[PDB]
Amino acid sequence: SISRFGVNTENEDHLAKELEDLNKWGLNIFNVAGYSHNRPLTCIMYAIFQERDLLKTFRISSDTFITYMMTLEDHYHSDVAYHNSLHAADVAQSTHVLLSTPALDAVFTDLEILAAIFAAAIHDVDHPGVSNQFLINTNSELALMYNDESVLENHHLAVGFKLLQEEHCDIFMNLTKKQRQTLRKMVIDMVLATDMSKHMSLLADLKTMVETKKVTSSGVLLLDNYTDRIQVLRNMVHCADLSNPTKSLELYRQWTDRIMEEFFQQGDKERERGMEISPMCDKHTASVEKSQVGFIDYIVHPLWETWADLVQPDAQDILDTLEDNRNWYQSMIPQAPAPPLDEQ
Ligand SMILES: COc1ccc([C@@H]2CNC(=O)C2)cc1OC1CCCC1
Ligand SMILES: [As]
Ligand SMILES: [Mn+2]
Ligand SMILES: [Zn+2]
Repeated sequence: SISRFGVNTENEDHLAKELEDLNKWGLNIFNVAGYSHNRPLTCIMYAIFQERDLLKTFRISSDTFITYMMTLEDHYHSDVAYHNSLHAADVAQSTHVLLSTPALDAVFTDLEILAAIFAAAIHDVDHPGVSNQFLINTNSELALMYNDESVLENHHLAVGFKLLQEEHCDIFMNLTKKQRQTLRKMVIDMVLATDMSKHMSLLADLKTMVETKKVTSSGVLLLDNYTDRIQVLRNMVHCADLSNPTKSLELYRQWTDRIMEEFFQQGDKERERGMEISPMCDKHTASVEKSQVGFIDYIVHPLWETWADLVQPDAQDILDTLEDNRNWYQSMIPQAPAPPLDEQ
């Protein structure tokens, strides 16, 4: 319902144009935020759920869905540069596209689809804009409560599920106990897997799964066991979370400006509190370009190359864009006299 969004017909028309790319990697979530009074997570999630008929399938009224999403979105910190609702909306939409990749057609159940998109939406809720290590070093009550393990990730899950209890917010009210327990188990698994400290582990397990891929005649992956399905799902959400470098440079650059701004803000807090400044959190000694190239070579590319192998050739374009953006940042590093603007 558009009136909940407070959007007039003029901006609704603008939104309709942007949403033409709802099922595409090229969607511009920044534009979506701009035409939705900065409620991109709720807008894109409502769009996704309408698109996939999830509201009908799981009997979620639009009232309950929008009330919960608007409540959840409000728990993302708009003053945090990167980990705000715009990033969550981006991850949810990116996950929405990955679920529809050809190679995974008809592989997942509706509940698993609901679980992955929901996980993407709540995966960074109430993020304070500082790392787990910062919370641990300041003796944060949050770190004490979670025993320094996946502190924020555990917190994101607790908040996401806890908000279901506010007035008219239980979007899972009509799922059976069994369905809720299974969805909850999957969501917890997917959000916990977003902890970067688990990256190498997730990657190894993904590669070791691709080595024994069981594909059908049509080239459609075959995943009969739950264990394999949830491993593909946690890696999928993890890929969406690290999809910024795979988007058009216009979007990627905005994501880079934001993550750097957030790191610098943490660096400011560390300085303010008499703490040593963390790596890449000092604006005066930061190497944005170099950091992005390293980030891609050592983390993003290794991950996407493996995913693209699992769903080949679905992710070829994404792989090309990534490498294209990687080289752009490479030649952008101060002091690089090799076609300084787009390649080797
Ligand atoms: C656009 O870049 C980046 C985008 C996203 C992230 C993190 C991954 N998971 C998150 O939720 C935040 C790091 C980035 O860059 C790194 C390399 C240099 C700074 C940190
Ligand atoms: As909308
Ligand atoms: Mn995170
Ligand atoms: Zn995230």
